Amino acid sequence: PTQKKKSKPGKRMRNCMKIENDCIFPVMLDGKVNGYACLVGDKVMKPAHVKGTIDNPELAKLTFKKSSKYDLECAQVPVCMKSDASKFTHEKPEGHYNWHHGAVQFSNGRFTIPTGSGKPGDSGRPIFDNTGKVVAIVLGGANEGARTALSVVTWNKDMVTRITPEESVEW
Amino acid sequence: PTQKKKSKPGKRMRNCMKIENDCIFPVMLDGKVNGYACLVGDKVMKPAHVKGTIDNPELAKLTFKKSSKYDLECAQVPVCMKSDASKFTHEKPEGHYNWHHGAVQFSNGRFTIPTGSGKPGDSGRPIFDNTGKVVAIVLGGANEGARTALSVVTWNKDMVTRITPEESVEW
Repeated sequence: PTQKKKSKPGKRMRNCMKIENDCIFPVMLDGKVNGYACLVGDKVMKPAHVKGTIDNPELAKLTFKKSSKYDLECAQVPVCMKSDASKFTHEKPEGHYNWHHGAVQFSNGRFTIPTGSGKPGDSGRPIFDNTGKVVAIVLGGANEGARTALSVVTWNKDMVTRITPEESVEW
Repeated sequence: PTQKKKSKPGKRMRNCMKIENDCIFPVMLDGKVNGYACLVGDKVMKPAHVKGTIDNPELAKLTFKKSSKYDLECAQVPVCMKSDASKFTHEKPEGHYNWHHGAVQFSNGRFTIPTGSGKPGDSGRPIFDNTGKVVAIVLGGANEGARTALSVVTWNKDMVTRITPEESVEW
């Protein structure tokens, strides 16, 4: 083409370029990482497949009010804690292309990655935008032999939590 | 001889430490290491100075039913795990020349090693063969003068409980 300015990166010597979250916290049961937690929205949309493994005991006892008609926990936590985790949600932008892997399409009410990318121990990872807003949580999936369908709880601006496939397993 | 005229070819890392192969796991009682466990037999035989056994957090909670009359434990874990532990016993093969340090001397019908057992937790170290198979558990010892003769409980085909050289010193 013809270029009359340069404003692309191209003057950097940077050690890091890492986007994948590290604002997460592993959560223990029998000394094994049985999931990954973070504190995303105004009332915290996490424990839902990672409520059976607990978080920490001190935390477990305070938080837990739930809607077990959805098998979801919600209840706010201090603003200081949320600052040192993930950020709140209040919308659904489609900036998400990161979760673990390089492309989750949202179409037809299911998040899909290619088949055989999805495997166990990927349960609890958030699907994150570029700003770190979590629009949906991976609870499990099923190999469909073309795609891997992902199971999620959501909380957006239209919600509809527990938007899941009808032949998914909870790993 | 048939096959190679050397045991093994050039490697920078040996599969073994010398001839021993470590696989032992510490077992706690009031914060202190009063033994080691590593699953021997048919219904499991370690405690003789300990109560409670730790080889994995998942296993410990699952296993514990007991017959408190010698301190006998009952339970059997998955076969994958069991292989990696110690081998069963009912019979006496000859090979025992390790329990800790691999130069255990056979003299006067007894196995003795030089001092170096005066630290706690030499009351539940196993006596394993050259490759390994545990017929018996080191219960204690007695100093002959600068050396330690060993007291043992066994479950081979020679029976006898509480083999004393002089007395049985539990550290």
